[PDB]
Amino acid sequence: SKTIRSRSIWDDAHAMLEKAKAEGISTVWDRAAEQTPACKFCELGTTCRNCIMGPCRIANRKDGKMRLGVCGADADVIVARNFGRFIAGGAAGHSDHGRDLIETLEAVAEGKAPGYTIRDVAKLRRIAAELGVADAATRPAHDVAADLVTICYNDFGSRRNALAFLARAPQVRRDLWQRLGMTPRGVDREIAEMMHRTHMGCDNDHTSLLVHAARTALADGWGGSMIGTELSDILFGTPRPRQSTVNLGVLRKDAVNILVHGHNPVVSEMILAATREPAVRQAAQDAGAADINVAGLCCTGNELLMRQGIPMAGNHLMTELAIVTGAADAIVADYQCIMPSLVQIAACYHTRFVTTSPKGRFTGATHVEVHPHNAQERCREIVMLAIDAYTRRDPARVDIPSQPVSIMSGFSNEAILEALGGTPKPLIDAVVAGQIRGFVGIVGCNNPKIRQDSANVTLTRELIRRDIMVLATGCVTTAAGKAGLLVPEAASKAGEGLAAVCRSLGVPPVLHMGSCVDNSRILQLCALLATTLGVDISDLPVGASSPEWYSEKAAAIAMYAVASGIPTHLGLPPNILGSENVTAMALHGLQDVVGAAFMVEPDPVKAADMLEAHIVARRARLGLTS
Amino acid sequence: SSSKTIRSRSIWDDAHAMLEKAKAEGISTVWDRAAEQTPACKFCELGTTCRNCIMGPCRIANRKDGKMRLGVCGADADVIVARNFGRFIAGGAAGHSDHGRDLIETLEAVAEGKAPGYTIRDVAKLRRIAAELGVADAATRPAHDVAADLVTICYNDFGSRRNALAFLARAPQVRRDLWQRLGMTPRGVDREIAEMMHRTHMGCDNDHTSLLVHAARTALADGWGGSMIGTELSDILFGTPRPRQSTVNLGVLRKDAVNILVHGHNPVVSEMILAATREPAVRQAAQDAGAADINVAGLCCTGNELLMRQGIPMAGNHLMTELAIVTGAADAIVADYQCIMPSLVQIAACYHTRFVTTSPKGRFTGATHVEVHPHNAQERCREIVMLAIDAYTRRDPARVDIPSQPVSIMSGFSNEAILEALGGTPKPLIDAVVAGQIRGFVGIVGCNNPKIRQDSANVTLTRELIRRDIMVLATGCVTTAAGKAGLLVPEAASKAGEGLAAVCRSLGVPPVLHMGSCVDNSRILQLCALLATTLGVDISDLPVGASSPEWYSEKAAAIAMYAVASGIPTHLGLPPNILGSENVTAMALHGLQDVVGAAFMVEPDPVKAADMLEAHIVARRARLGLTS
Ligand code: SF4
Ligand code: SF4
Ligand code: FES
Ligand SMILES: [Cl-]
Ligand SMILES: [Cl-]
Ligand SMILES: [Mg+2]
Ligand SMILES: [Mg+2]
Ligand SMILES: [Mg+2]
Ligand SMILES: [Mg+2]
Repeated sequence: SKTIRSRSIWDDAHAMLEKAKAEGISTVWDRAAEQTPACKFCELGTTCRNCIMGPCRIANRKDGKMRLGVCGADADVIVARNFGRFIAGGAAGHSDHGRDLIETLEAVAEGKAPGYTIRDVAKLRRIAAELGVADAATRPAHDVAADLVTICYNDFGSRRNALAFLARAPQVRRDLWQRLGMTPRGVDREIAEMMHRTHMGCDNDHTSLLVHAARTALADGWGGSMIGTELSDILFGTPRPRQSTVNLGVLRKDAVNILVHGHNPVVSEMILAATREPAVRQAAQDAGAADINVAGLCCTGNELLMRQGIPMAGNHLMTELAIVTGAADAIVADYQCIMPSLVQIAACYHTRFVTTSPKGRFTGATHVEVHPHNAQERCREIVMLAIDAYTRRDPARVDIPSQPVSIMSGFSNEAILEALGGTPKPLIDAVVAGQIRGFVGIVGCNNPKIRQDSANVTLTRELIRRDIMVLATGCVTTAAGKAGLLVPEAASKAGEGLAAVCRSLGVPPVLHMGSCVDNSRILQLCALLATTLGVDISDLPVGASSPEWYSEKAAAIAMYAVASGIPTHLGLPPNILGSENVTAMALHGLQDVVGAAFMVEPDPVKAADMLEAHIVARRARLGLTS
Repeated sequence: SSSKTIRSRSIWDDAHAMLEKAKAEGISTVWDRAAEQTPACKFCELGTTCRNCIMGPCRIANRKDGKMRLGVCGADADVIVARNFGRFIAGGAAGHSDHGRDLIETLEAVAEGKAPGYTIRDVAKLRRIAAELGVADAATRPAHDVAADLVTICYNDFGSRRNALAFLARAPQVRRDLWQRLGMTPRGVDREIAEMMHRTHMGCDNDHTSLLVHAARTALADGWGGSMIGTELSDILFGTPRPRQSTVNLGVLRKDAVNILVHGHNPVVSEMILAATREPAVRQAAQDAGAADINVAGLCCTGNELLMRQGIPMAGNHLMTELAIVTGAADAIVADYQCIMPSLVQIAACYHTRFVTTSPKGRFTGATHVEVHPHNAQERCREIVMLAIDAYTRRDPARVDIPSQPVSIMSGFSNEAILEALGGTPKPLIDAVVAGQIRGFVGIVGCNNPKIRQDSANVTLTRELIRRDIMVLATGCVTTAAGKAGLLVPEAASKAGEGLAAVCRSLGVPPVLHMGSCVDNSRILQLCALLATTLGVDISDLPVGASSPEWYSEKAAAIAMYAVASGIPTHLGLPPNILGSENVTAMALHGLQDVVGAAFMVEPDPVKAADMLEAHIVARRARLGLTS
């Protein structure tokens, strides 16, 4: 099928799309076609529903009519408020994630979280000391955890002048944020202030709205997400390099297949632990399975990969196709980026669709709510549901289409520094010498507007060919992994300088750094490099790219990268092109404010050209002559 | 007016006169733009459109081929509409949240000695509120120590560690128990807003019932959190309202004075503007410029506040705001945030009027920004008044048309003022309800909306209710409506039924009690909670109602939602953008009755709205066993 071929570059996606068509199962691609053409006002951002004097639409008419909303707001204000609420939704997605990790560490510190513990005590004491906990090196671990919990919760309060982890940013960058009124103060506060500013008759200046959009996103990258990453390492272990596999072939016909979907390792890590209990394994054996096979989807899959080496079944647009294999006995979901279509596709099979979060409710799902105090009991119950579902699997409808592809994961900053000998100097020396021209974080989603992973893979291949090391997070992990680029042998696909450094270190030219929350690791790495060199992040040869993004979370990441000084490419435009002034600020004006700007470019080769050009300009401003 | 169009836009002569003047001068008004935006987009109107990711944007249609039944992610009309309504409520809750937060920061600055010109105006209320919320020895410790501890309690409600907001303890136990089992208990003022934005991200909360339950939780975090903190701390800093006389309508502007209109919500600004205008050297500068004096007049909620606490006359409500500039006598607008139409900047530029912004959150392209904070407000507000005096020297006398004589009103009915008028306890009020002299109470709290002839429904409903012996509690835009109708004075007892007239005359109060700004709808919650606790019943058992006949804003929807979720039947004149989902609509109008003991009503006929509100009151009186 030419239609099926154009929807993905991967054979496992093609096979399941053929199977879905034969069974009459509609997919995300089919509904994307139904929603094309899109509403032009919605696509341009020139529409507002923020009060019932409206709703309003804006046009650029020579007769002057419909230039303003009923309240008098123009296209610049309307577009900027819509973009601000878009970013606020993304920041909120990460904020609640981080909040749940604080709650879990608190429960551990109180001794009220059976099955949870502090699995990286050394990092707990290091992070606590970094953030000002007294005597963090020597006091009892649960006391230190309690004080760290208080620091993190206070960043979710309204009394700080700056978030705790913001101290990692170089002084020049913190001074810039302070002058601009961009310093993030509270993780929830900035989100709430964005919703206030975008109410009718509050903030009606597009520049002011975009500045607070930056502040809101910064409260994610340096707050909600960074707290989420660092406490996740403390509770579940700091990632270290390890081998795994990727694609739909990680599912096993002879096993109970449990797919974890969403973002919360507080659930997926306890699901994994339940599948390892002797009586649970025995129940699977008694049902006829060879054993129990946990496989990851989305960000929670990324995190199980980073910390446990659990193979990943696929990324965003693979999620429906994973069920169509007919071998998914249960989907265990928490929250964010979980398409509700999965509930209906699971209903075409035996698959149990289990929700676990009070925030991730799906009509028709089997809800087994998980909290730290009951997770060990509840996750055992969920695995037993999966084993029962396995007994009802129809063998005539099973088709697992591929052989899994080997990958290497686990490149936390701690792992990178260890591979470098303990200091960033060997990496800095390679950048100075020109063996590594720079670094690009490729961090985006999938989007039905783009042939799945075609841009993700092409950009990754282009950058490493040009001696630009790629840091991969989120959906891009599966893309690069299936492309064979997440292994040390992929140094053969890099340019001569990057290949030599990778082979000297024994690492791939593409480093898996985790989930979308773990883009905070990229912020930490940039801050460390800038601080070591005595410059701003906006002076580093770095970039970020989201070639196939779709979510509000992805836009929030892009915004906090830009606001932190990282040039950021998007494959597709946000819904802002109805305002030339807002668009010009995003693409150009922000350069003269925060030292970086957005780029929109659907050709991944041209995107590589633009990212390299920024890196070349940054190298020149550092005076590098190589 | 002789123009049928102009007559159709408002019931008031001062609005008619300025609409004629605006048209003659080529000034476009909110009504003109409302016509340009009619007809509206059908999907936006119905709520069946989604822009929450760029897999979309999506529209939900009812087609024969079954296409466009779902968004690209698979979400149906119920989820999309519920998420849109949830973000709508969160925007309104956030409007009040930041307001309340700024009052905490101001009280903190006073407690620290870092707010020149600000004091604790009501120390007795400070000690009472602090003791109520658990401050140790609030009755005896130094006032600034007590204030610092109250500040900490309020800030903790803007944190993430509480199981329930501090003021929620005012609600009856039966209501708190119900919220707890529903998962509706508000925990943190900012937290519920942030969680709503998380739930409405693609692929998070995809159950319309869950989404509406959290919308109720988010709104409750406003009414019992952001707004109630705002009200109580505003009383502490600026005084508890007491009954007093004032005036309303565009005739409160003075041709012979420097006219300064305060607009927005923040008394932290308006009280210091007023203080600056009373300084002898500032008054002398105005007189040296040719003015008799400086004349402060209120708009919107900050006008409501200055009326309640200082008796400052109010120039008008929402749809009067553009028309106030068209008088040609507005020498300055001093704005802070919320419900300030950006059209006012352009209309001000048609005149001499200075448009001054004061909040880092309320930025308007082209405005004169003079940012106000507690530490500099005394100095900055003086600078702002001097800007107004300078603007006055540039006023064109030939373009001045102040069209009416002001109407006398009575304001200041805080709960403290009501209880004092009753002799100290609610018992005489309860006795009048039991005796059937007052059948019940309705808060009329809404906005204006160009979809409805200005104040036609506000005034008709108010008249209908008091005629039926239902006392009206008026806040927000309705204050100006009831005031211009002559209903905010004790003599208006003649317009009420026999029972309400007798009670009003025995107390010397109007049949319509002005209880303040939109933040002060928290006073109505406190009153309902007090009556329910005193009677030993739920708020859902009281003969009460709420009504927003001409609403427009997200803030107004959040107020309506927290009224419903607290057990108060709530009427809206116009539907929220939800009718594209029958299930969400049915939940709002009917299903919530069997969840929280109250529901929304949508009814554009104010007489029929009166019938529906009365029928609820009749049923609650029956459930209380009243036979009168
Ligand atoms: S806020 Fe202004 S532009 Fe938006 S819907 Fe309301 S009147 Fe229209
Ligand atoms: S969240 Fe779902 S319904 Fe909304 S725009 Fe995205 S794909 Fe469409
Ligand atoms: S659907 Fe209403 S403007 Fe796009
Ligand atoms: Cl004292
Ligand atoms: Cl509590
Ligand atoms: Mg706990
Ligand atoms: Mg500022
Ligand atoms: Mg302060
Ligand atoms: Mg619950």
